[PDB]
Amino acid sequence: SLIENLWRGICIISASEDAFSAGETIKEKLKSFEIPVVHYRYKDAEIETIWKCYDAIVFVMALEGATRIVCKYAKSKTEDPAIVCIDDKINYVIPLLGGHWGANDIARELSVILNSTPIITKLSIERIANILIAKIINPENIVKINAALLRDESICIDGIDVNVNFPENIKVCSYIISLRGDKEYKDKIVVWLKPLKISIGIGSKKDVKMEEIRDGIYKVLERLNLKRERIGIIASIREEVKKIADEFNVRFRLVNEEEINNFMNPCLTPPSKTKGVAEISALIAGGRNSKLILRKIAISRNSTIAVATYE
Amino acid sequence: SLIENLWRGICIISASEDAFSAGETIKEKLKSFEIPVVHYRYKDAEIETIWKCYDAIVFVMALEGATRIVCKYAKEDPAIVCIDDKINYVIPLLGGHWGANDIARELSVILNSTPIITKLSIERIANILIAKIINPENIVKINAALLRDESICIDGINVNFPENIKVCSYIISLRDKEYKDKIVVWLKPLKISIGIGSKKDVKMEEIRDGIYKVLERLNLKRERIGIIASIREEVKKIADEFNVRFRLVNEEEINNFMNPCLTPPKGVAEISALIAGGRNSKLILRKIAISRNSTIAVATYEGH
Repeated sequence: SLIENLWRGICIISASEDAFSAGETIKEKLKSFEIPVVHYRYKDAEIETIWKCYDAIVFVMALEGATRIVCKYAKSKTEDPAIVCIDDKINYVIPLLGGHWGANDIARELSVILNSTPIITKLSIERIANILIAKIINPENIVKINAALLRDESICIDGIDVNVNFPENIKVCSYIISLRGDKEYKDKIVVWLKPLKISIGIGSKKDVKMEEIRDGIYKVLERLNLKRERIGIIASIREEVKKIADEFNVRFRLVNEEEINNFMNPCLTPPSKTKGVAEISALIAGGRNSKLILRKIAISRNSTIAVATYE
Repeated sequence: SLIENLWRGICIISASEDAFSAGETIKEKLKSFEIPVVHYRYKDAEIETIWKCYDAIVFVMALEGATRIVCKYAKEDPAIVCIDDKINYVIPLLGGHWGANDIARELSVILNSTPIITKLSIERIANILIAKIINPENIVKINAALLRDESICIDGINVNFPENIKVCSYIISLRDKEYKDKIVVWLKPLKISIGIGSKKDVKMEEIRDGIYKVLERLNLKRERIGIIASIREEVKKIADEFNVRFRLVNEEEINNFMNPCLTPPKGVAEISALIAGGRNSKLILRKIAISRNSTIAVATYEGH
């Protein structure tokens, strides 16, 4: 479900007291389905930065105020988060932005999770790249491929090696999105994607629960549609997790506190008002320019997991 | 109802074909209730001007389109509502304050649709009372009061006005009198210019009641009629019955006349009322049918 594919998570922003309480309810229900989720009071919210760090935003407030905020920031049809508005009784789920790339499905799925009513009234290469966890290497053909994506034309994605569930035009053509290195397509228009490897960060209590951690890593590969081979590094503050890295036959990075205490990235999950090791290990192990791919998820009370790019 | 009190009418603006088809269906329903209504295509629409000319705007399109538009223009704003091209929902987008919620509810009844629900200005109350504000230095504070939802008095008036309005520390006066320790905005009630569009064989009778039905609608009695105007000289017989001045308007005057708030294509009722209303007349009641032979419109009487 599209809602589980929101790997950098959903940000809920409320602006009153009733809203705040709706937003907590919505938040607890998302956690249930392992959807990464952060709730901000609008007082604490830097929307400008939130807009670039989550895959979706739920405003819990009167529609009128949500549109105000949306209009300040809606700039990129190809890159904006999907936006929905939910009243403070959770009567409705109204998509406000991104009906072209998935908001209507998010609204529908969200209203199932919440037992609410959805009020309904395509893709880019950027979004397909993010989904495939890949880097665009010749963006000079991005303009053309987007135009065709809208027209729901037949595009081909070459050199996939998982099964991924794309709309029907995508055939797995005049337009090729290719992850293959060693093929060439006469008479086609091609965007080459470089598949990126991933850096997995583990946060653990001193009593490393190996099995938990190992199943969590598999859960994460299933979630992201990835083979073992895509892992470039595993990272933790607990040396024991190195044993986990050996099983996967990948490098391990032991991350120390000076390193954690001295690290900043605007996208990080904030501390529970009610630390931060998974996300931060992942990012530091990922290298310079590493970007968060999967916002911290629980495996259980002593274990968290997060994924960033391995640069 | 609220929607019967949008005297300047409702502008329906659609962007696509199936949308337009929908706009026509809503248009015809609003005609049934004597709600002045005009339908423009997004291409034809000069939203800028429309925005100053109508009491509400109904966008028939996806929410995402309406809000894009609404965001360009939201600057004395019309109630805005968004209706999907199947008329499943009526969604207020703007004016949630000045009544956009009741409009959507009442619009959704009329249209068997479902309304999606999620204070005054002095300017607004003057328009309601068809009256002019004479001491605009007290606009700012009386508005901030209105917004603080304080109770405000209106003196020299019945009109359906929230519960705060008592007919206080704040006074709106239509008397001529004085108020010590009160904050006061004075209103001078205007008289009206009534314009009649008629076919050559004036059907007198249907013209007579249209005027009465207009006076109810505006919460006025005759004393408020400054003048009646038509291109048909026989309407003068009706002006005498009210004992008010008649103004016979000729076709040159009609051809010379321009005003951006006119109902689009002829146009006799509105143009007559404005012409007879005087320099700077403003439209109050947008053109309404009485039959296919007869129409009426109302503007402010700025004459002697």
